Amino acid sequence: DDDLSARGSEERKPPVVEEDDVVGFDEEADIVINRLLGESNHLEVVPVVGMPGLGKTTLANKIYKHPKIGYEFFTRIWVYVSQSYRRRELFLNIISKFTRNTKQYHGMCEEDLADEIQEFLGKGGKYLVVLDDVWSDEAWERIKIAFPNNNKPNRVLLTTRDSKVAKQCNPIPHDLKFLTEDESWILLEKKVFHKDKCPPELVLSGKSIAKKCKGLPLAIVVIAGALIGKGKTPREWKQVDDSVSEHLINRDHPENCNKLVQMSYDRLPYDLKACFLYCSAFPGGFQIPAWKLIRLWIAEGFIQYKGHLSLECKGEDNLNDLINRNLVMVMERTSDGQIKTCRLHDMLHEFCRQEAMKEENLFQEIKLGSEQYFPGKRELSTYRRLCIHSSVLDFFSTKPSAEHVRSFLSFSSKKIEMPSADIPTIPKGFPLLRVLDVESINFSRFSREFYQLYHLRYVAFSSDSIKILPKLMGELWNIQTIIINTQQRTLDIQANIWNMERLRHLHTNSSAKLPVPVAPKNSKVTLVNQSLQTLSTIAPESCTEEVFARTPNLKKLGIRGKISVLLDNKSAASLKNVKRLEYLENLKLINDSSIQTSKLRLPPAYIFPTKLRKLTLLDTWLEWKDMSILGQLEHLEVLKMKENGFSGESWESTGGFCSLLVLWIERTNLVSWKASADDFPRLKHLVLICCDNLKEVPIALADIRSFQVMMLQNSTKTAAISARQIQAKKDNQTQQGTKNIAFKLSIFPPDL
Amino acid sequence: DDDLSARGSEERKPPVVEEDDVVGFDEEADIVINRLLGESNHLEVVPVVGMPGLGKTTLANKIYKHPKIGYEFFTRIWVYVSQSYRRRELFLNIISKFTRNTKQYHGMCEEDLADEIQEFLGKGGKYLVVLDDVWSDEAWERIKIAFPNNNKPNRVLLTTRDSKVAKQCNPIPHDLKFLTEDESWILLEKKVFHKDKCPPELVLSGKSIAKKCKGLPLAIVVIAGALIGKGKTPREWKQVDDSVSEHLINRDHPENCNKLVQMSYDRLPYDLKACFLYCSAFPGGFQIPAWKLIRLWIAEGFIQYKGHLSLECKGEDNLNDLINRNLVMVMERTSDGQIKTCRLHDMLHEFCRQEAMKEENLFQEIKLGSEQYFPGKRELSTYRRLCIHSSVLDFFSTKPSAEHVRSFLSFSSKKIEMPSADIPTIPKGFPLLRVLDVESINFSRFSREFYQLYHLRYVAFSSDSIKILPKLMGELWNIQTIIINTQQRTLDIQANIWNMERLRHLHTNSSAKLPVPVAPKNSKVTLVNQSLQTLSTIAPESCTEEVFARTPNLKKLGIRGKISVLLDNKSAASLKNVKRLEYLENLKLINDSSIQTSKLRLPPAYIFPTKLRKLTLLDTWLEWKDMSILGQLEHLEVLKMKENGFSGESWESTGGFCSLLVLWIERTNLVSWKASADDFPRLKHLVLICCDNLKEVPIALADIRSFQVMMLQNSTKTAAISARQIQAKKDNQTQQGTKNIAFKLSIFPPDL
Ligand SMILES: O=P(O)(O)O[C@H]1[C@@H](OP(=O)(O)O)[C@@H](OP(=O)(O)O)[C@@H](OP(=O)(O)O)[C@@H](OP(=O)(O)O)[C@@H]1OP(=O)(O)O
Ligand SMILES: O=P(O)(O)O[C@H]1[C@H](OP(=O)(O)O)[C@H](OP(=O)(O)O)[C@@H](OP(=O)(O)O)[C@@H](OP(=O)(O)O)[C@H]1OP(=O)(O)O
Ligand SMILES: Nc1ncnc2c1ncn2[C@@H]1O[C@H](COP(=O)(O)OP(=O)(O)O)[C@@H](O)[C@H]1O
Ligand SMILES: Nc1ncnc2c1ncn2[C@@H]1O[C@H](COP(=O)(O)OP(=O)(O)O)[C@@H](O)[C@H]1O
Repeated sequence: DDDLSARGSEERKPPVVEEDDVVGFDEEADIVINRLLGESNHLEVVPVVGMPGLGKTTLANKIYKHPKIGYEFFTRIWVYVSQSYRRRELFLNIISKFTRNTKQYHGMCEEDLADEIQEFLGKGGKYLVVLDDVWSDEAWERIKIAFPNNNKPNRVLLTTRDSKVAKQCNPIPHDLKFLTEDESWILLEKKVFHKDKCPPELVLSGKSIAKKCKGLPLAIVVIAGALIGKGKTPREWKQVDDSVSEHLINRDHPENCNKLVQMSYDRLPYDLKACFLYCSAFPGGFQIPAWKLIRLWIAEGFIQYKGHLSLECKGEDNLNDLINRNLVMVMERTSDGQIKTCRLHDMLHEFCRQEAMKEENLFQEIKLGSEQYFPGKRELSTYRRLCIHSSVLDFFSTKPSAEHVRSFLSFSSKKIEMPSADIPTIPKGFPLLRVLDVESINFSRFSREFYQLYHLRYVAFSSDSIKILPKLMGELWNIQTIIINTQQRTLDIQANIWNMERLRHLHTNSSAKLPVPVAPKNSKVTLVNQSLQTLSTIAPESCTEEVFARTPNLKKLGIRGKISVLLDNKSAASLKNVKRLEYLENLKLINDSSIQTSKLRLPPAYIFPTKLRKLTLLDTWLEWKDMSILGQLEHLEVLKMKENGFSGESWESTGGFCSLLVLWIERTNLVSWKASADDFPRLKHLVLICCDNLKEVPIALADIRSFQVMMLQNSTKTAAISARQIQAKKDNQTQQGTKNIAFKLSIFPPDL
Repeated sequence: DDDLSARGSEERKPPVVEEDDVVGFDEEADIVINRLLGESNHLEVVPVVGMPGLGKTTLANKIYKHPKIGYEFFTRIWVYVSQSYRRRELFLNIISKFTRNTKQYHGMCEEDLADEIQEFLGKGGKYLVVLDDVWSDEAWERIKIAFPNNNKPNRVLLTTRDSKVAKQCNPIPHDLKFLTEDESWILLEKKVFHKDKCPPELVLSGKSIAKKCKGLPLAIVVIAGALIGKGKTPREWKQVDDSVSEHLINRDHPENCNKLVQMSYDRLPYDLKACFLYCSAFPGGFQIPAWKLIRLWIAEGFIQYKGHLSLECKGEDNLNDLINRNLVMVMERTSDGQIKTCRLHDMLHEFCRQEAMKEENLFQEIKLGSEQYFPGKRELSTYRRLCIHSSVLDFFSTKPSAEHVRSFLSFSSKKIEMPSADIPTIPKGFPLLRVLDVESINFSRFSREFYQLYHLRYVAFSSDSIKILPKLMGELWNIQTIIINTQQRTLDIQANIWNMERLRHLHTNSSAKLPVPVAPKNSKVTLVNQSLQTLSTIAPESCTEEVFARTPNLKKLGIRGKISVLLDNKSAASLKNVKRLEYLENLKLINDSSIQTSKLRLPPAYIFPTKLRKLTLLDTWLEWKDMSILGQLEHLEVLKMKENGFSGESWESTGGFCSLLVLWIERTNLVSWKASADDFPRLKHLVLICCDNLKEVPIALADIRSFQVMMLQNSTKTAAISARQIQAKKDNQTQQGTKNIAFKLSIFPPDL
């Protein structure tokens, strides 16, 4: 008899980078910048202090990516220090950012670990460090031992939310400023309407809203998301106005922000409402892989197929919507421009964890204080999903048991070996499992009970010693996604992939030798699966036309092993088979052999599928003359070569890359590059890493409109000079009135 | 120019059980026993409360062994609950009391583990359980889940030092009373003069001393220890009295007791002073094995060659003196009467640990509060010895590094597996290690660096998968003691045991096949070691005249494998070879085979060594006639058969066991035994386990004067009736007044 919100559903559009500028934060950035290099030849910290959600990390990032900072300091490191940081991993990451080899530093202790960072940071010159979210003095005191004072100016900028810690760091703390009402309205309007200005009738309500928030940017962001969610009518704006007035009666108290979030969370469609709380199953501050979160959504059953739109495409669309609402923060992006990593804001993570734990009983995490004890069987029976990120081996020593647990997730930081006597603890404890993400857990083997988990839907695991997948592994029919990581070079699959009815993905690091696909003699059914979309690394010998036949809709492919077999005339038909797969859009060719036993030549262009959009090559040692073949591809859009992908000293672009957007060349011995503006009409991003041997970059690239961003790392001085000429040329073109997209140039070593 | 305490050193004599009776505590014992059957068909607790060292444990143990308690309750369990108790091990031990095989319980959870105990006590009926040293209320609440409230008259008796927990467990705690002045004097006299009476001259002094102890038995006993250390002269007693009055002005301060202990510690000779404090390296409340502790003293170098006594004998004498002074209390004793296990009292343990860690810097213990962090490299550099009993894997993940560490020992009840990545951590850290006890830690392998560490002197370790000892393991020249535990049935020694000159004792839990002794071709030196004292479990095939020739100082020999190979005279002469050992006290034979493929016959008497005093047979399945040969042996004093070592339905006593003092028979098929008093003149203790078939026990054995203690477990009711007839004859002896120690008969089931 009663119904509300009766309306149709419209389209939601892609999340292109926007509002890259920070509103009004530049003055604070400049005042902070002034205190940098205040006293040469000394190490000092610059505290930044304020309440959560105010914009401290936005300022820190704006400074860290400022031009003057990059020019002044050759070395710069960004490190995250959470509430629950760990020092050894932090030092490993710091050392890794500089070093190239991982083995040397692993056997060392944290003090000898700090000494290497000391020398590394000291040698170059001036260095600027950034510390995010430091909670206690002891954290800073323990961390700082790594930072050396090498008689030259070196600075560190740290952000914290408590006044006492900042007092201890420096006698005088820097205190951030709340936005003025005009700035509040400007930010709200820019976020809600993007380029377009606010309609006159909506202006009066928008001004009142901006004013209530009090100038805390996070509240303005959340309210803007809610406003775009609702739709634009004067009545709707009045309706949001009345509520925001109530919520913003007290502006400084914490819970108010939570209430605002609740508002934004209420309007969310019920499909996205579970996806949004699921993101908070991960640890606070964790960087979520986009593909792994979207796959964990389909297996949970949060995503429901509705017509033609694919489950994975739909899930990516959901993530784009969540980002657009400003609920999810986009940490990184791919070369394609698509999202790569994401995380939730601290306050939003708290809200989501509390809601999912208490109101909805979606999952529970087992976090133990020292006095506390691990729960017993009775309580665990009530749980539906588990999540253990802290000590889990101690949890499994208890020999837990729970029949009503369907999922288990463990996003540990380290990798933990499972004792041989505890391997059966997982299956026997949880025989009704649906998802099992234990990649941070290393399995020496699998007990027999792993093959009776008939309800398993997604599995990800890591095993150092695994070399053979038993036939029994193919018994389970429910699994839709599998991800495998193994240190062993060769993986032999004995489970029959083709009978498996559900799997929509397969992904491995090692090479995979598929069992030959044979139709049963007595069965009418044919083992063709429409659901499969990838085989990340199949062995070259397994690229037989039958195997390609079994996979109709693979939207991606990848081969690891010897590329010569497919390139060789005897087995050239093997590579020619790739023409069969129509859907292909992403092809990766990795080579592991370290001996250049012969030269390699690409077969003609028509062999490659028509849609191929992204291509990556590693250690193939191909001649730069073959680039014409890859140019003949009409759709190919991102091209990456790494670890000497193309070998040769002279390359002359011959055109063909009509629809290309990104070039990525890494660790090649090219010396002379020749090209014209018509070679790459549509290039946007250009990456050149460790090209220690190339004399010059074609100035013709300066004449191309799509060319937006350029990056050079560990390159020759002449290359940097040519890049600086290109920058000047594009600045002149933009100054000449042409509607040319803005040009940015970064040289990783600024002195090049 | 100044000297003091000039005197000669006199003998110290063995610590035989003495003052088994407790002074003036029978009142509380009968009060607690008066709570017996207070309200039938219900579960309740009896709290005992006081200050540390008052006598709560003594009173509880006196009640537990009381005849009335044993009669009323068939099932009785001792349980120790320290401050650092863990629930899971407690349940397993409780179940181990009832059932022989506990493998089914290992895969279970703690709640089902409690259910099994509850069913077991349901079978039992009336039951009294004792809990010692309960610190917190939550401890009692968590533990009590195991005890079934099945509407039976069952009791819990809990001892605690805190009033709050006692009152919460029961609103009427039993407040223990302080010993009176007369009882104080009598207790002091007993502890000092044992069965001898106090000389009149000292009497007054002792009385004063007793009155100054305030009725705290711990103070009285430690003071008696100090007095026995000083001597028995009036000046010594007066000095002790003055010092006691000096150090015990106050009452409620626990540190006063510590001061008293300090007074005893100062007089202890400098040699014993290292031991006394070393004993505290073990975890608080740990049940220290005697052989392990003594050999640790040997390896560390505290026990140095002085005189002619073997190092092991000197260590055993040291432990006996420590016990005599009442610093170390005796937990268990062997059948022959030697000490088996020991521990240190809580207050004395605290005193020793504080002194060792703070003043002498003998070692350091790493116990971490949750907020706390594991020490850094600088701090660890100043440590000479380490001991980790808490989480050690977390410590090793930090990759510690200290070059001045000479010992690393970790004692625990639960074994832990070492990750492969962590395996190299120990060797790199301690290239100068003098001793290593990682028996709780389990190694699948050892890193190559492990076999290089030449400083090691004692090694104890456990490995589940080890099957072969590599030749490199023989390189290490310093090791004096080795102890190995392996689950594998067969151990292959490839290190040249004879080349190694340092080793004094080798002990194993699995058959070891010795590399055949080879005399070096080019070396004048003979590979004969006088230091070696035993090979606990060698393979039968290893028994050879040459191997025995190598070792002339073996007091103990034990063999595990096929006994038939040696026993047959046609092939080889191994059991004839064992004759060539001048002095062999302990000989053990264990048969792996479960089939009587060949009947086994004992070689003649002249083959056995002259002095054999302890002999153990397991599954040998010899015939009762062969008893005569064992009877022909002259000096035999302890004899044990277990697991059907001697099988047959009829045994007629030949006689001649002139010197036998103890006879242990377990798992025998005998039904009838004929004996006369002259057959076993010197019997002291007789033990019968799980003899569900024997018809009767001989009446003549009751005529043996030396016969003191006899116990029957899981025996026939008719056997128990004959045993009660023997006990009635012993009561008749007591009525007569024969100068034979009073005889007590204990049966595991009272109803038998
Ligand atoms: O799948 P692609 O379109 O080919 O992108 C790949 C992929 O990352 P994403 O799937 O998240 O985009 C790689 O990871 P995997 O496919 O193996 O899982 C990743 O790293 P690896 O090639 O080492 O595996 C690589 O990034 P990078 O070039 O830094 O190595 C690159 O992602 P990007 O296009 O963002 O670089
Ligand atoms: O050495 P003890 O402390 O006296 O223990 C002895 C025996 O040793 P002995 O034959 O030298 O007396 C065994 O101890 P170890 O040989 O391993 O050192 C052990 O028997 P198992 O090792 O075969 O189990 C044990 O057995 P239990 O205590 O169960 O009777 C037995 O104890 P007793 O001292 O009472 O004879
Ligand atoms: N001046 C601003 N303009 C645009 N967005 C802002 C501004 N200040 C803050 N934000 C947004 O508010 C959110 C929370 O701010 P954040 O950077 O986390 O500050 P803090 O770390 O101090 O809470 C961020 O996602 C950021 O995008
Ligand atoms: N009547 C007695 N009361 C208490 N302790 C006694 C008595 N007689 C001897 N002792 C000594 O007390 C020691 C153990 O008891 P103690 O630790 O003092 O009490 P509790 O363990 O209950 O605190 C034994 O070594 C024993 O020698």
